[PDB]
Amino acid sequence: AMRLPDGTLQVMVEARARAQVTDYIPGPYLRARGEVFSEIFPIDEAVVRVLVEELKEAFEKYVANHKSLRLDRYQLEAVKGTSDPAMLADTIAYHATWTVAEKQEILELTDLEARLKKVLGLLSRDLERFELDKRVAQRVKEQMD
Amino acid sequence: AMRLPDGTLQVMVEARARAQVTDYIPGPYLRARGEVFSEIFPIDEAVVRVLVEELKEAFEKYVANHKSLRLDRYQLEAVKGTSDPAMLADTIAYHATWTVAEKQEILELTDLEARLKKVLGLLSRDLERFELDKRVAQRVKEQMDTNQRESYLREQMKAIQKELGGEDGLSDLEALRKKIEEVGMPEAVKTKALKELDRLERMQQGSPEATVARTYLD
Repeated sequence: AMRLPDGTLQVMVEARARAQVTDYIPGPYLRARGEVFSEIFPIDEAVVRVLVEELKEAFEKYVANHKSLRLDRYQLEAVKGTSDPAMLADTIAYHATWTVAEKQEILELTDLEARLKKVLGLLSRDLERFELDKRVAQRVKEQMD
Repeated sequence: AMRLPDGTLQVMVEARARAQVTDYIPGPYLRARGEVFSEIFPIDEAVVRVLVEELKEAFEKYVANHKSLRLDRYQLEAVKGTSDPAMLADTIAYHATWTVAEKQEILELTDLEARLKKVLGLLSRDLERFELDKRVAQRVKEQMDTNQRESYLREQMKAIQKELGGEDGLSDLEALRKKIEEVGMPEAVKTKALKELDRLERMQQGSPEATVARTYLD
């Protein structure tokens, strides 16, 4: 517990659980309920862990293509052993660079059914943008000669 | 008989067999006396047992597809543990919930083969529908990935139309082509306009084919 009265505040947070906004109480100070501090668990966890593993493989093929706007895997590979699939989806979504609003919509979503297909969906378009960058780069390479 | 508090009155019973109705005094309730036992053991009980085990496997896979919805496996233990098919077909037909009229049709009939085949076909059709719905959902997800890929390549096409040539004129071409799309083309007209549309994407001055393509697609 250490807060700053000025500048960029250096406070360490830990996302114990995902939640949503229901109580529309206008702020400041805005008072909206969260959820229980237990991690939200998937409903099809045998299929969900395979979906998270192919999410890992999609971002793993992406990061070689992502190298123009490359982000790390060191926070991702430090948490790959965690049994919670939602936070793996959130970390893959953060480390694969796209819209920060879309990243926050992914991460603050409680359900894993929309979250995992959203992260795989944006890993589809990133892979495809950087593979179009690959084919246009080799197009540049052939076109200059 | 126990009184569990839920607002619903229930009594624990253990039925033996079906019976006929001879008194039809209107009620409620009805003072009808049941007849003799009418449930009969089917001929060739080995084939009946094979059909009960096949429907047991079908019901196991039916709850196993509902395990995607985190449904626990307790009705399978209810329909297992007994070796006589007479209670087995009855508890499988109970744990497969259907309409009250079809359950009355089950109660009227004493043979077991027709209800076993009917419940097996219905459960198989349900599994096909649920798996088809999941595949449609994932395919629609990948389709909107393809569409958002076509979009993002279009605003990188438009983002490079900024800083280059003339954004005036070319933004006129993009709003123009939105006017072109939003007037309601016939589909052959629209598709053969789409090549002309992506050819109007040429920059108007340096590629003056697009300049007459304005005066064509307008």
